Amino acid sequence: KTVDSRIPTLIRNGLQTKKRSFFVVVGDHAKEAIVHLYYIMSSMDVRQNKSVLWAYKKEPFELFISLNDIRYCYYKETDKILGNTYGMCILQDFEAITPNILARTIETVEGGGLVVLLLKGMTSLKQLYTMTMDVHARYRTEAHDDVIARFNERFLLSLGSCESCLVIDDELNVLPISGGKGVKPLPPPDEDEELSPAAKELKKIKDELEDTQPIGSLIKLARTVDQAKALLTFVDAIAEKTLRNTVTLTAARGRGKSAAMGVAIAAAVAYGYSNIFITSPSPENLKTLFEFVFKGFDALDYKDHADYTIIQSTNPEFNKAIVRVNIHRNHRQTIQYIRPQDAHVLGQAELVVIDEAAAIPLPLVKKLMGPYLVFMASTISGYEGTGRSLSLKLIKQLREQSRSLKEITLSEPIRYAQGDNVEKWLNTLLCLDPDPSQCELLHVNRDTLFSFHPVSEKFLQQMVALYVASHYKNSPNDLQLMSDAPAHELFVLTGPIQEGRLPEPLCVIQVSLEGKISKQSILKSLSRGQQPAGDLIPWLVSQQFQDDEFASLSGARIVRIATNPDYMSMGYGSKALQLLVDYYEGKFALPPLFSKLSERRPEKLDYVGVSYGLTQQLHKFWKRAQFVPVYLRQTANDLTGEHTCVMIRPLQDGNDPSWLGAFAADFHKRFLSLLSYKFREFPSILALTIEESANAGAMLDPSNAPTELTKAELDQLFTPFDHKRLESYANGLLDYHVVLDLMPTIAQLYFTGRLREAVKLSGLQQAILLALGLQRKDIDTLATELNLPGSQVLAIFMKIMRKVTQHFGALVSG
Amino acid sequence: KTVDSRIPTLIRNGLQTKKRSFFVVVGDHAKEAIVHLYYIMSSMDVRQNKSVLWAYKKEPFELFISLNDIRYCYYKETDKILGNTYGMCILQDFEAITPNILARTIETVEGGGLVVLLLKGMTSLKQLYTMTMDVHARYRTEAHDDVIARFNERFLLSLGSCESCLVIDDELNVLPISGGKGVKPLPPPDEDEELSPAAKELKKIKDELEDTQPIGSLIKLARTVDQAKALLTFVDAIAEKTLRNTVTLTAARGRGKSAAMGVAIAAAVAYGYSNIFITSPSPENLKTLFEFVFKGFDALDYKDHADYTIIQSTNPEFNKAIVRVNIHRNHRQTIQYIRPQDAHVLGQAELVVIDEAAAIPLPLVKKLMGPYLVFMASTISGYEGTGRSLSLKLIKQLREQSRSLKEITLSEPIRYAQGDNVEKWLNTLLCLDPDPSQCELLHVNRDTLFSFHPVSEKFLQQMVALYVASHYKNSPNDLQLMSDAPAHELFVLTGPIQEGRLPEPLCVIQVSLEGKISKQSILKSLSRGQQPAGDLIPWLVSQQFQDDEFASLSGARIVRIATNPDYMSMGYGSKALQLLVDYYEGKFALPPLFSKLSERRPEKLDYVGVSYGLTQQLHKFWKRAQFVPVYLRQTANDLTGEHTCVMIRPLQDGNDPSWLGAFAADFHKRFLSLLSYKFREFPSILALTIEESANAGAMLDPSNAPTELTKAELDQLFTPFDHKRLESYANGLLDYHVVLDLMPTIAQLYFTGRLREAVKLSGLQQAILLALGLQRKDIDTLATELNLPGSQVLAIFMKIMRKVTQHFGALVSG
Ligand SMILES: CC(C)(COP(=O)(O)OP(=O)(O)OC[C@H]1O[C@@H](n2cnc3c(N)ncnc32)[C@@H](O)[C@@H]1OP(=O)(O)O)[C@@H](O)C(=O)NCCC(=O)NCCSCC(=O)Nc1ccn([C@@H]2O[C@H](CO)[C@H](O)[C@@H]2O)c(=O)n1
Ligand SMILES: CC(C)(COP(=O)(O)OP(=O)(O)OC[C@H]1O[C@@H](n2cnc3c(N)ncnc32)[C@@H](O)[C@@H]1OP(=O)(O)O)[C@@H](O)C(=O)NCCC(=O)NCCSCC(=O)Nc1ccn([C@@H]2O[C@H](CO)[C@H](O)[C@@H]2O)c(=O)n1
Ligand SMILES: Nc1ncnc2c1ncn2[C@@H]1O[C@H](COP(=O)(O)OP(=O)(O)O)[C@@H](O)[C@H]1O
Ligand SMILES: Nc1ncnc2c1ncn2[C@@H]1O[C@H](COP(=O)(O)OP(=O)(O)O)[C@@H](O)[C@H]1O
Ligand SMILES: [Mg+2]
Ligand SMILES: [Mg+2]
Repeated sequence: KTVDSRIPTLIRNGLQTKKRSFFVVVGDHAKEAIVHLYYIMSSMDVRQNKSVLWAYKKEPFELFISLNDIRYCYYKETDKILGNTYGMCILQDFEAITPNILARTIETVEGGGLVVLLLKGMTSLKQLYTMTMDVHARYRTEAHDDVIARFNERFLLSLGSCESCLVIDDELNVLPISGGKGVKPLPPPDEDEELSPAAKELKKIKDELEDTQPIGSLIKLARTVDQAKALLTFVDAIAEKTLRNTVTLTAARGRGKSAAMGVAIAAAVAYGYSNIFITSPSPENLKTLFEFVFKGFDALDYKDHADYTIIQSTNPEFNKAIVRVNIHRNHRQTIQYIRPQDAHVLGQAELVVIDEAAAIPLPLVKKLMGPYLVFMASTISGYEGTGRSLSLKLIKQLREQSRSLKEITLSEPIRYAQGDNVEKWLNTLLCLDPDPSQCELLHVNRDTLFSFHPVSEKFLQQMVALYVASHYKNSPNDLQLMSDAPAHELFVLTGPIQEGRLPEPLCVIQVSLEGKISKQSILKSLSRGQQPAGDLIPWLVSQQFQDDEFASLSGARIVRIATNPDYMSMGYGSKALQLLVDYYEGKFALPPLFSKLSERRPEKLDYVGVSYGLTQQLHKFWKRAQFVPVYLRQTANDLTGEHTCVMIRPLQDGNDPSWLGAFAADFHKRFLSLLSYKFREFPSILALTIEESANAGAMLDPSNAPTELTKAELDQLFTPFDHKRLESYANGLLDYHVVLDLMPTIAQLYFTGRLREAVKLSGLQQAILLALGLQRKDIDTLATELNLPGSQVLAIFMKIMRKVTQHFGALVSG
Repeated sequence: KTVDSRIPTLIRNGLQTKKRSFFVVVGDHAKEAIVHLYYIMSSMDVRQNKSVLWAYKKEPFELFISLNDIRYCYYKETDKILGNTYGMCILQDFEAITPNILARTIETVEGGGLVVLLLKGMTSLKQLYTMTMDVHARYRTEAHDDVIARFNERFLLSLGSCESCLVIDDELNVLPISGGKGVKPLPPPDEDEELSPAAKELKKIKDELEDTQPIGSLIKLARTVDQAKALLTFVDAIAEKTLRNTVTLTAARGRGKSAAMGVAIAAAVAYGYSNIFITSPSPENLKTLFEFVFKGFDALDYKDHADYTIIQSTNPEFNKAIVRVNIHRNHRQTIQYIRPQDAHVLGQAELVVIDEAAAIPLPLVKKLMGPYLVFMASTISGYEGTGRSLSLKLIKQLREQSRSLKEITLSEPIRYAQGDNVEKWLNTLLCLDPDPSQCELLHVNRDTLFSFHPVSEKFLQQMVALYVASHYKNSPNDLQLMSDAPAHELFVLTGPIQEGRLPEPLCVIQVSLEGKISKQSILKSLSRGQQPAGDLIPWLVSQQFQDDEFASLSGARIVRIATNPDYMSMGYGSKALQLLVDYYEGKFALPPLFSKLSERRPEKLDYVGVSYGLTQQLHKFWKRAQFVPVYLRQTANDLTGEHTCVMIRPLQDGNDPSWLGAFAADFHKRFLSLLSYKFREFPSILALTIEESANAGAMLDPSNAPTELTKAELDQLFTPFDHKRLESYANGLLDYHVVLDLMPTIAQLYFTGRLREAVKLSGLQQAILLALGLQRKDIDTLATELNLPGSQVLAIFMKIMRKVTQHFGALVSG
C-alpha cells in the first residue's frame, strides 16, 4: 500500500517549479493509477485544479468522474479544444495517436499538471516494436503488403531521455526504462519575502503606467515581460496617430502573440479608430484574438448589447467564426474579418492585422500592404511552424519595402515555466525544433536511422530540418509516413568526406516504388468509381486516359527532394537527380547507416514520375531533367493557389519510348482546348512553356509527326470572303475587332504543327498569339501582363497576321 | 440721339421685378448698341453688375472691353461655364448656334440682366428663312443634296410671342416683329417698410433656429423657402442617427438641389460621419456640390490645410474632378467619389449621395441601395431632363422597396424671379417642358408643322412630348435634326376622329431613306479608311461584310418609333409598323397638316432596317415583325451599357430574298465564335434568342440548308479514345471536368445544323449547352443565372451528353 516516494517527490517538484510531469501506465487497471495520481497532485495545491481533458478514439473511478469537470474529446475533434487550458490530460488508445494528435493534446496543460499515457495490458514491453497501428491500413498496397513498425521503437527508446518521465505498472512500480528514477527532492522555498526578478520587473512595469489611460488598465492583462513590451510597442505605434508604422512579431508556439494583438486591437478601438481589418489563412486562427479583444473591452468598462454588438457567420460550417463587430459608443466603429484575396476593400482602412503572415503566399501579403498601419505575427518554431526559407523571404521583402519597421520577439512561454522537460522531449521526438562533380550519392538505411542512437539521431534531425524548410505549416505526420512506409527509400548527396566524420547532407531524395497492378483490378476500377488510392501515378493516368496498359508497368515516384537553403542554385539537386537516374538505369556495377550505390543492385523500372504544384521555376528545373507533362488539374489548391502537374520520364534502358508519346500528344491536344476553361488566368509565358514541353515530349512516337496544310483542307476552313477580310485587315483597312472569330482557327492551325514549319514566330509573337487565340484575353489585359503599352501590342500582332495571310494566298493560288 | 423710351422702361421693369430682358440687334454696328444697353442697365443698379459672358464660334467699345470682367468662351467650350452666374450674355455668330448651345448660354444670367443676340447685316429680315447653316453640311448626302431651312423660320416667328423681347436696328429703332412694344412702365415700389411675404418667411425660418448648432450657421446659406425646407429635411434625417432613411428630391433645372445636398454633406460631416460616398453618371455633375461642401466647411470655421485636405485626380482628362476629401479634426473622416458600377466598396458606408439618379440605369441604382442613409436628386424638366417613364419606374421601384421614404420638391428658381418671360420663351421654343384595328396611319407635313401656327404648335408639342419620354437626357439638337433633315418623314397613328378636332397622337414614327450609292464610291471606301458616314445601314454592312452590292440598293431606316406611355403594350406600335410596311409595299391605291396614305404614292424600296441597343423586350418586338439580325457591336455603350444591334427586313414585293440569307448565315457563323469575346457576359437566354433568330433568317437562301453528319466526317473529329471517354462520362463513371475540351466541338456541331435534326433538345437544355460550350461559363455561375441549385444543373447536363453519345455510336457502328 506504500506508494514509492519518487512519485510524490516529482509531483511536488513540478508544482514548486511550475513544470509538467509525464507518467506512462502499463496494465489493465489504469483507472486506479490515474485516481491516485490526481489525488496526490490535488492534495498539495489549490490554485491549480483546473478541468481534466480526456481524448480517445471510439471507446473510486465512478466517484472520480462525478466530482470534476471532464471534457471528452475525440481524436478527430481535437481542433475544438484549441486555446483552452487544462490541469490534466489523458490519452487512452495508443493504437491511433498520430504525432499531430500528440502535439495538440499536450500543449494545453498548464505548469504543474500531469500528462498520463495509457498502455494496453502486456507481459513484456517489447511487443510495441512491431504492433499493428490504425494508420498502417492506408500504407499497404497490392504490390507491398508487409509493414514493419519503427515509430513505436523510437517512442519507447526516447522515454529514458526525459528527466520528468516515470513509467509505472498496475501495482505502482517504477521500471528501469523510466528516465526520471534519479530525481531528488528540491529544497523547500520561502516566497514570503523572496520574489522572482521577473515578477518584480513585471510589477514595476505595470505600476509605472497606472496613472495613464487606457494603457494603465490594459497593461494589467499581460503575464510575461515580453508580452508587456510587445503591448507597449503596439500601443506606442497606435497612439502616435501616424499611419506609417509596421510591427512584425515572431516567436514559437505558445508565447502570446495572438492575445497581445487582440489587446492592441482594443487599445486601437479605444483610441478612436474606425476601420479595422483582420486577415488570416483560416478563420480558426482568430479564436483567441477575438477573445482578448472582448477581454480588453471588458477591462475598458464597455457594456454588451449597449455599446457593441457581435455579428457571427452562422451559415457556413465555421459557425463560431466571428466576422464583424460593431461599436457605437461615440461614433460608429467596426472590426471586419476578410479573406487574404479581398485586398480591394481596404481603400478606407486604418489598421490591418495579418495573423500568421508566413503561411500566406507572398504576393497576397505584398498586395495587402497599403498606406496605413499593419500588425504582423508569425510562428517560427514548434508545432505547425513555418520553414525558415519562407520566413527569410518574408522579412527580406518587408525590409526591401522600407515607413517604419520594428521587429520584436517573445521567448518565455505562458502556460508552463521556461525550460520544461516535457516540451523538450516532445520537440526532440517529433523534430519540431565543394564542386558538384565531386559529390557522391548514398543510400540511408531506415532500420538504424530510427534506432535512437546518438549519431543516427543527430543525422535524422539534420535531414528532417532539411526537408521541412519550405513547408507552409510543419506537420509531424510525415515523420510517421517516412518511418513506417513499406516501400519508401531515402537517398542523400554528400561531398568528399573522411573516416570518423559524419557527412553534412547537401541534398535529400525520398522515392517510392509504384506500379505492377494486375489488369483485373484495373478493369474493375475503370468500370466503376471505387479506387484504392494507394498509388498516385498509376491510378491517375489510367483514369484520365482510360488506359489499361500503363498501370501494369513498374516505376518510381519522387515524393520529396530538397537541398540546403544556403546551397541552393549551385547544381546539387541536378547532380543528385542524375545520379539517381543512372543508378536506376543500371550504370553502377545494426547494419551500417550509409551504403554505397555500387554495393546494392537497383530495380528494373520503366519510368520515373513526379507530382508538384506548378510554377515556372520548378517547371524549368523538371523540364531540364527530361520530364514530360501528362496532367494538369483545373481547380487550384486552396492552401497555396497552384495547379497540380504530373511529369514522367521514360528512363528504361534500351526500350521503346512509344507508350509515352501517345499520352504526351493527347495532353497536348487537351491543353489547347482547355486554355479557356480555368486556364485563362495563366500568364502567357507559363502556358507557352508547358505547351512547348508537351509538344517536344509528344515526339517520342515517330507517327506523331505533323503534316503540311494543303489547299483542299484550307478551302474547308476559310471561305473567300474570310480571305478578303483577312487581307483587308493585314493592309490596315479594318479594325481588329472584325477579324476576331478567326483567331481560334489560326491559333489551332499554328500550335498543332500544320502551319508551324511554313511560318516562323518568335517567343513574344508566340505568346501574344497563344493568349489572343486560345485564352481569349483582351488587349488591355495583355498590355498589363507584358508591361508594354496597349498601342504597341497591336503593332506586333499585325505582323503575325500578315505572315499567315501570305502563306494562305500562296497555298490557294498554287 | 434720343433713345426710344421703351428700352429703358423695359430695363427698369426687369431690374425692379428681378427678371431678364431679351434684345435682338440687326446691323453692322452692334458694338454701339451693346455699349448703350450695358450703360443703361448699369446706371440704374449697383448690386447687379456682374461679369459679362461672350460666346462665339471662331472670330467706346475699345474702352468698354477694358473696364469690365469679360469671359470669352467658344461654342465647343460651353461646358466650362457650367455653374457660373453672369450679368450679361452675348451671342455673336448666328450661323452655328445649335439649341444645345442656346439652352446653356442663357441659363447662366441672373435676374435683371440682358440677353443680347447679334444678327448679321441685312436689308430684309426674310433672308434667314433659308440661310445656310454650319450644321447643314452633315445633313447632305450623295442621294439628297438640297436642304430647306425651317428652324430659323420658327425662331423669328416666336420672337413676337415674348413680352420681354425687343428687336432693334443699328439706329436703335423698334421693329414690328418685336413682341414687347406694348410694355408700359411699372409703378415705383417702396421697400422701406414693405417686404415680400417670401422674404419674411425666409427670415423667420432662419431666425427661429439661430440658437442651435450647426444648423443655425448652415441655414444662413439658403436663398429660397423650398431650399430651406429641403435642408431641414436632410439635417433632420442626418441628426436622427438612424440609417433607415431615404430622401428623394425632384425639381426642374436651376432650383437648388446640388447646393442643398452639398450643404447637407457638410452637416453630416459636422455630425460625426466617417464613410461618405458620392456617385453620379458623370464627374462633371458634382462641380457645385463640391463647391457648397467647402462653403459649409467655411461656415463651420474649418481651416484649409490644417483641418482638411483635398485630393484631385489630375491624371485623367477631368483634372478638376475632385475624387477624395480627407478630414482630420477629431478623428479621420473622408468623402469619396466612386463610379456607379463600384457598389462592392460600400460595405462600410454610412451615407451615399446619388446625384442625377434618373439618368442611371435602374439595376445600378438597385445595387447601390444598402442598409444605410441615401440621398437622391433628379431632374424632371428643363434642359437635360429625364423622360417621365424613366422617373415613374424609378419612384415605383423605390416605393416597392419600402425603411422610411420621404419625397420633396422645389419650384422657385434662384438666379431669376419666378415667372420669367425669357425662360418661358426658351421652354416653348425648344419644347423642353380604341381598338387597334380601327386606327389609321397618317403623314405629317413638315412645311406647316414648323410654321408657328397655334394648331401646328399644339400638335408639335404633343409629338415631341411623345418621342422624348424615354430619353435619359433630353437633347434639343434632335429638334433641329428633325426640322432640317432633307430626307426625313414623319408618320402618326390616330384613331377614328371627327372633323374640327385634332386627333391625339397614339404613336409616332420617324423614317429616313437610305441607299443608292454609286459603286465607284463604295469601291473607294472599301479600299481605304475614309467614310462619309452620312448613312448608317449602307455604310456599315458594306464594311463589315466587304460587299459592294448591298450599298447600291434602296431602303428605309426607322430612326425613331415611340407610343404613348399610358397606352403601351396594347398593340398600337405593331399596327403602325404593319401599316407602314404595307404602305411601302404598294398596298394602298399652306398644305394640309394631315395627308392620307391613299393620296400619296410610296417609294420603291428593297429593305427596311433599324438600329437599337439590344434588350430582350425590344428584340422580341422587332423579331415578331420579321426582322433578321446582321450586326452586334462588341464594345458596350458607356451611357447605357448595351450593345448596338442591326436588323433588316426584305419588304420588297415579289423579289428574291437571297442577298439577305448570305448576310444572316455569315452573322450566324460569326456569333458562335464571338460568344467568347465580350459576349461571355450575356445571359444564356438572350444569346439563344439571337442565335435562333439569325438561324431562322439565314433560311431565306435555300442553298443554306444544313447537311447531315456522316461517319467519315465524325471519324475526323473524335478519336476512339474520345468516344470511350464520352461513353464513360455518360454512364456516370467520370467527372465532368475530364470531358470538357470536347464541349466546343459538340456545341458547334449542334448549333450549326449538322446534328440538329438527329437529336432534339428543349429550351433549357439548349441554353445550358450554349452557355457551357460557347461561353465557357462555370457551373456555379450558371446556377446563379438560372436560379437553380448547382447540383441540379449538372443533373440535366448529363442528359444532353447521353443523347449525343447514342447517335455517335449508331453512326460509327452503322
Ligand atoms: C528545386 C530544388 C529541390 C533543387 O534545386 P537546386 O537547388 O539544386 O538548383 P539547381 O542548381 O539544380 O538549378 C537551378 C534551377 O532550380 C530552380 N530553383 C532554384 N532555386 C529554386 C527554389 N528556391 N525553388 C524552386 N526552384 C528553384 C530554378 O529556379 C533554377 O533554374 P536556373 O539556373 O537553371 O535558372 C530546390 O530548389 C528546392 O528546395 N525546391 C523547393 C523544395 C522542393 O521540394 N522542390 C521539389 C518539389 S518535387 C516533390 C514535392 O514535394 N512535390 C509536391 C509539392 C507540393 N505539394 C503540395 O503543395 C503544398 C505545399 O506547397 C502542400 O503542402 C503539398 O505539399 C505536394 O503534394 N507535392
Ligand atoms: C417598342 C415600342 C416603340 C412599341 O411597343 P408597343 O407599345 O406598341 O407594344 P406592343 O403592343 O406592340 O407589343 C408588346 C411588345 O412590345 C415590347 N414592349 C412592351 N412595352 C415595352 C417597353 N416599355 N419598352 C420596350 N419594349 C416594350 C415587348 O415587351 C412586348 O412583348 P409582348 O406582349 O408581346 O409580351 C414602345 O414599347 C416604346 O416606346 N419603346 C421605347 C422607345 C423606343 O423608341 N422604342 C423603339 C426603339 S427603335 C428606334 C431607336 O430609337 N433606336 C435607338 C435606341 C437607342 N439609341 C441610343 O441609346 C441611348 C438611349 O437609350 C442613346 O440616347 C441613343 O439614343 C439609338 O442611337 N437608337
Ligand atoms: N495575458 C494572458 N492572460 C491569460 N491567459 C493568456 C494570456 N496570454 C495568453 N494566454 C493563454 O495562453 C495561450 C496562448 O496562446 P497564443 O498566444 O494564442 O498562441 P500564439 O503564440 O500562436 O499566439 C492562450 O490559449 C491563452 O488562453
Ligand atoms: N444657397 C445658394 N447661395 C448662392 N448661390 C446659390 C445657392 N444655391 C444655388 N446657387 C447658385 O444657383 C445655381 C443652382 O444650380 P444647381 O442648383 O446646382 O442646379 P440643379 O438644380 O441641377 O441642382 C448654382 O450655379 C449656384 O451658383
Ligand atoms: Mg497565433
Ligand atoms: Mg443637379
